[PDB]
Amino acid sequence: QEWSREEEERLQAIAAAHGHLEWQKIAEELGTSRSAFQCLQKFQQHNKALKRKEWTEEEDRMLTQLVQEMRVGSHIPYRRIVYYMEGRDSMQLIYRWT
DNA sequence: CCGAAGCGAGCACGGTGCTTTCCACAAGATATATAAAGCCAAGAAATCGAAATACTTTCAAGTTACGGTAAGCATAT
Repeated sequence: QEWSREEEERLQAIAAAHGHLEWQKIAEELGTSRSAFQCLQKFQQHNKALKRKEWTEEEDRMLTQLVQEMRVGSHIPYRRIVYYMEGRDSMQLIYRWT
């Protein structure tokens, strides 16, 4: 069975109280009868730390270097930017050249 | 007719511990025939497994309609 949007709060609370070291004990103390890998995916999907914030200037240098080094025609491989630049997903990163 | 010289020679060398070509004619070989019985054995007909050239669905990617605050400039008091 899927979640009911009521266990992620206690999950992140226990993860912050323990230090995000061992997710197995966290899942066992949470009492969901599910594997740690099955709940960690939804935890990271509901987490906000995976995203980014207002754009700086020093990262523009790296983006321009990566473009001038591995861009082809009118297509830009933003997946390479996701691989190199941490924090940027594939959805909202394309705006960096839109 | 004896004499010299080769010359071939029996004689010794210790104790022990077979193939094929024909007359012999007396058997063999090949010949049906039931007849029950299961199996082996090659030629078709039916059946099923592997899969490739196709269809559904999943999944990555960018471009899409729709804001979230924030900053430079006009004009009233």
